[PDB]
Parts: sequence; C-alpha cells; structure tokens
Amino acid sequence: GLASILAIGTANPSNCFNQDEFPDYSFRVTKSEHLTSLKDKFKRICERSTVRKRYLHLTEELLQEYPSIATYDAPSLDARQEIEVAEVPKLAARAASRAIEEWGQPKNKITHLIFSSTSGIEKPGVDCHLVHLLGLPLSVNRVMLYTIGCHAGGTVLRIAKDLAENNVGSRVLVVCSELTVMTFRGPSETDLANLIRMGIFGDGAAALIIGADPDLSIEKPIFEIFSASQTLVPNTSKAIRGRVKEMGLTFYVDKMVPTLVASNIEQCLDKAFSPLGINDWNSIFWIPHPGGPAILAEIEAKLELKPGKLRATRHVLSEYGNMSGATVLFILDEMRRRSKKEGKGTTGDGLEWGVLMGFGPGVTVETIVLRAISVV
Repeated sequence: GLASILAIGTANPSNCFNQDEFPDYSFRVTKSEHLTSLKDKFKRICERSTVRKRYLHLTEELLQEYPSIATYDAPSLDARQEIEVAEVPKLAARAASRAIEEWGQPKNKITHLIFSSTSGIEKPGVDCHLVHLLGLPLSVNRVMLYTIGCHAGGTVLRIAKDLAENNVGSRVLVVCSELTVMTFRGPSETDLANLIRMGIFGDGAAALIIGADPDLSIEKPIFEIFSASQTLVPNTSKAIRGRVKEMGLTFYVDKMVPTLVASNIEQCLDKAFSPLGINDWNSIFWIPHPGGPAILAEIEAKLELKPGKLRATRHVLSEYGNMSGATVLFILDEMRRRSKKEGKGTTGDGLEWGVLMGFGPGVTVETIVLRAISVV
C-alpha cells in the first residue's frame, strides 16, 4: 500500500527568545544598538512577523566565543561549521528519539535514513554522526541532503515514499534538522532580506518514521503519502538565493515571492488533485510552508480559503517561527494533535484529503497529497 507516517517527533534548542524582547537582544549582541533607525525598522518587522517565540542555538555566550558570527561579513564559516557539525546531529537525535519512542519498535527495524540539513557540511556527514548518536544499524541506507533548503520538508517526504514503497518491510527514519547558526549575521541597511530572516527564522528538528504496509497490531498510520510532485517556477532563480561563503550561508528572498507562489499554486493543486476529482480547496486540510505571514495571506486570498484552514500552520509559525524544511513536519504534528484534542474523525482536521507544500529556492514548489487516517 501507500507509504505511511507512523510517528512524528520534534525538538528545539533549549534557549527560547520572545519576539517582544528580540530587537533589544539581537541589536545588543551584534553591537548595533546605536543604529536606532534600523532597530525601529526591525521592531516593525518583528511586530508584523506573527512570530511570538523562537528557539535558537545561538546565545550571547556563543557569539562572545565566536565574535565573527556577530558581524556581517567577517570570515565566520569555520566557527559556524564547528558549532553545526556537532549540534545538527544532536538536535536531530532528540527529534528521532521522540519519533522512535512513539513508533514503539526497536531501532534494528530502521532500514533507511533521509537527513535534510542546511548546516554542518562535512565528510562523513551529519547522517553518519546521527547513526552513531542513535545507535542505528550500520547497514542503514542513508540519503544526506545538504542545503536544499525551505522546501526540504516536501523533498524528504517525496524520497521517503519511493524508498518505503519499493522495499518490503522497510522503515524510513526521516529527519529535518535546521539551525540558523550558518545564516545569522549582524544587521545592516545594505541587507533587508537578512533583517527579515533574523526576525522570522527559528531553529528546530522534526523526525518521522515512514513505512508501507504497517502491522496494525503495533503500528498506527497517521497520514498516507498518496503522491509527491516537484516543480520549478519559470524565470524565478534569483528570487530565493543562498551561497556557502567565507561569511557563512548568504540569504536572499525577493519581496515578490508571496505573489510568485500564489500565482503558481493553482497549477500545482490542479495537477495533484484532478486525478482525485477534487476541485474545492476548502474541502482538503492544508500544510503550506509558512515562509512568512505574507505568503499565507496571498494563498488565503488567491484560493479564497475559509478563516480556519491555516490555524495549525499559523500556530507553528507563531510558536516556533520559520524552521525551514522542518516547519511543515512540525505542522503535521500540530494538525494530528489538534485533531485528537478536538475529537475530529480523522488526523487531518476531520477531512480525508490534504495538501502539504514546500516553497524554496528554484523557485521550487513541492506538492504532497496526504490522506488522513480515521480516528475512533
């Protein structure tokens, strides 16, 4: 049958930053408190973000130990790499442990590992580090995806489906582990995209167990991955940009990205749901990647979605910020948990069919058709 999500675990850095206090904090540790005009622009960015809290690995203590990271352009990649090759696997392990505990099965039955990370590019990779941290079998088939990034939630589900469905008895540990250590830099009037980034983006790791043909005596499917499509939006390379440089990972998101996504989402939805004869975008549950509040606003407006469709998505954006590829997996967890707490008939807010969408560099749209499972 279809590749099924059997368990979902999440983890965040232990340090929590309230958005109210973040402009004061960020401008102090980057020695920028004298840039009162720029700090005012960032408070406004933070007020419109709809982000209330984020978890960040970067503390004032780490910036004091690695002062190059607190600047904008100073050579800092070695420092960032030293932090992330250690921390990306550790956070991944915390999320994978929660996923494996919910799953309830022994780690000997994990046959595949898909690991997506922006950070910690190294040989051997954070996928190997995770195998040794979790004590996974040495024979686990690994797919290490470095630097995708924001659509990676859809990417790992697309790859997990084919691995799970082509290997009888296979159980796929999927992990997205995202720290902002690699992209964090001091504020500048010469980089608006990075002001937005330092307002919206938070750290997090989400892990899940995928298998086809679960043993229903011991395993509980939460969602089925019905189909997975990727597409490029034509002539939109350069709309979402990042390069690994001596200053770490650079970051650019164009102000037109909300419009570009909303302008293309209908084609993706039509290709995904026409085979099912589904047409009404209010009749399916929604897991859109919350790049920011503007992208969610434009999707709602364009598809004329009812006021509550994106409740789960907005909750995760508000409570954790944008955790890149991990975010949609956090939203899957939020949706199934809210569904149980509100006594809905399915894991997908009482609805049978759902869409999960990643938006990232390309510009790339990852469209996953999910089937919810009946709760009783």
